[PDB]
Amino acid sequence: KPYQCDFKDCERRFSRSDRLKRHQRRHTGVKPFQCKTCQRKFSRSDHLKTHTRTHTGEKPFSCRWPSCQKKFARSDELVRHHNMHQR
DNA sequence: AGCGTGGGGGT
DNA sequence: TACCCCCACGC
Ligand SMILES: [Zn+2]
Ligand SMILES: [Zn+2]
Ligand SMILES: [Zn+2]
Repeated sequence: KPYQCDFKDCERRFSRSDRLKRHQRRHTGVKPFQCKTCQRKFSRSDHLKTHTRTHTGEKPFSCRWPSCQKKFARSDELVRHHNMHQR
């Protein structure tokens, strides 16, 4: 982890320079990525992408439990739901 | 529940 | 650099 953060009081280090740069957006508040539907801005392009599904209704991630028809916008929502079917 | 927004991995 | 994500914590 040679890419250290020099912002005041921060101790984080990273293996990649792009991951240090992404991290530093927390300190500066920079939000490079904008939703073309509602104009909200986001720190990260992947989170803009999943945000956009809140407008389109697309729910790609389907429960695989027999006779359950629930679907989800994001993979981790489906992880949480599968965890629940088991208990 | 639905989703904001970190870290970490890959290509 | 640009995207593709999973995992995770939190409200
Ligand atoms: Zn920092
Ligand atoms: Zn939007
Ligand atoms: Zn289900």
